[PDB]
Amino acid sequence: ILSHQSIKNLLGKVILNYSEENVRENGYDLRICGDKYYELVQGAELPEKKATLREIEFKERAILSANHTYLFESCEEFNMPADLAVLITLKSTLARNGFLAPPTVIDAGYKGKVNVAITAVYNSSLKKGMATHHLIFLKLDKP
Amino acid sequence: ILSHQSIKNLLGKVILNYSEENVRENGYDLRICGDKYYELVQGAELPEKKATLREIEFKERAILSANHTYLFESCEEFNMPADLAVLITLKSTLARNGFLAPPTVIDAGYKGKVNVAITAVYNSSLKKGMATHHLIFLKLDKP
Amino acid sequence: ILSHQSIKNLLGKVILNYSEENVRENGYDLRICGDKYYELVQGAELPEKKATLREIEFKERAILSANHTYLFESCEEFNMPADLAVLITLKSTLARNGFLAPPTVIDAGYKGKVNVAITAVYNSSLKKGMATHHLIFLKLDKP
Repeated sequence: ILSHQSIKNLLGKVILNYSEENVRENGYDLRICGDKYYELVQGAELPEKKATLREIEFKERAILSANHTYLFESCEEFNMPADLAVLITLKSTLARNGFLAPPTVIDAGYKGKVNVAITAVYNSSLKKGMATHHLIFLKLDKP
Repeated sequence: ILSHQSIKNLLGKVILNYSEENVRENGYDLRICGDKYYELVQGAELPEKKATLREIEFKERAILSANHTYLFESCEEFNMPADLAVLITLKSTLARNGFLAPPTVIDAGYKGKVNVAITAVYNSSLKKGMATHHLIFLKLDKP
Repeated sequence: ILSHQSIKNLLGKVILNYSEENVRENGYDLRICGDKYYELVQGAELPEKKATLREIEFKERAILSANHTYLFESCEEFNMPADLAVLITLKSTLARNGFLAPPTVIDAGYKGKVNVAITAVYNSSLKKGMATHHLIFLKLDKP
């Protein structure tokens, strides 16, 4: 796992559209952005049928209804080298305040922004541009 | 974490009943199989009382009700060395399509198939034999 | 990640108020304890407004209502070094028995007990002092 300093060298290269203060002791705190966010409104029948999304204008605050999953576009764009992978964990503040999210991975070689799924246990809200996820960088044994 | 190459040499030895296609850039995608799957219908009173399960025939597609947790047996059987461990994360497609799952680990020394717990946020379904989880291989500092 | 023996050497200094039996093959099993636990009753409006908590006496068992998130104080107190971090995952028994928890991390330098959030999918209960989470220790590339 990469330390605060090692992650700092990734800014502008591996992690684009970053925020310096978001580089933590041992990870980077991903933020949610975008002109819009999405609310899943009808279940998926995988793998053939994806869930039905309701598009919502992401103004200053995203309003979430209890028992619904929402998709957010990350502020950050990623350019993963075949040498690194990232474990996406949830920021503790979100976990302790009633938000759910499963663990997922940004695989080596991945390019682009990432869309994260946050499920609201209660009617609640998340501020646009706030940090929601704690990224842990893992190095592959072989590229 | 083991790369695609390292995981490939695990097939037939550490990962049985596998699919060569499921070996990813830095992980193996576990699949759900079995003649049956289970639905939790009554809550647990841990550790003394486990949750009450309803057994359901796993035909070709497993139907899930919103706000219920389901147990699926993996197609893959594991034979973990005292030198390796596995972090079970959720496949992104499942996360983004309204399925929840907590992070868990297959510890060194573990033998057998794994029963994974997927919680449905919406009435939905998952195809029998489809990939649902993204396995990351962790090597112990000492066997 | 750190192995069983490596975790034993952390008892008394990195992991306080521990239980020897809770040291596993490749992790430490955190326990829930404390005079009381908390039920989230009203959603959060992050980051400005945290979720509204209801304080509940934690006697011998913690009774949880379906679709509610609860905060538990860990028995264990941590004193993380500058080159060690912990990935908090859920014990498989809790996952398979209908309890949800998102992945979170105890960062290098962190000092104190941790409050974990468990979301109940069903009306259920958890015994005071029982193991709920499986801690995986990660070493930083640089302190």
